[PDB]
Amino acid sequence: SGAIYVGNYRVVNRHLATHNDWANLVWEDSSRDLLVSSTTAQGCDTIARCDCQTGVYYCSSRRKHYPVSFSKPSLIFVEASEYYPARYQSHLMLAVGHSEPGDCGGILRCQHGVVGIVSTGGNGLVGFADVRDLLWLDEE
Ligand SMILES: NC(=O)[C@H]1CCCN(C(=O)C2(c3ccoc3)CCC2)C1
Ligand SMILES: [Zn+2]
Repeated sequence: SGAIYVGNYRVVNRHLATHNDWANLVWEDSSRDLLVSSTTAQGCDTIARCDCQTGVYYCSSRRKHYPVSFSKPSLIFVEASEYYPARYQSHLMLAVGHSEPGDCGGILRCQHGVVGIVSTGGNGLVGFADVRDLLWLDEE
């Protein structure tokens, strides 16, 4: 579990969004596993605006932050799960690391701020849904 809190926005994994998130919806994209809902109070996370490919992520199943190298956001095939059929997930970045059911939502950060959140796992890999292209998160 986990979310990004920037301005009056809450960014979560679309497959983990609560009934309250859907009742206060701003934007969602199934192909990216992302959902953004509105908030009353202002958040303090800063979104990275960069092309960094090294950062640190939080892994809840190990209670540990890991430094990782990660690939550029791409269209990657993700196996069928209880949340989605087998499909290409877009804006996804992979790293060699630990990720198991329960780790989605963990923040990936670089020197510039928040890069994205854990969205995939298994096979000794971790996938992160990129949020650096969502420039609108910084305004309105
Ligand atoms: N974005 C998606 O389509 C994911 C939805 C949740 C499940 N997904 C995973 O990759 C798995 C996982 C491992 C660790 O966290 C999650 C489930 C076994 C691998 C796929
Ligand atoms: Zn960066």
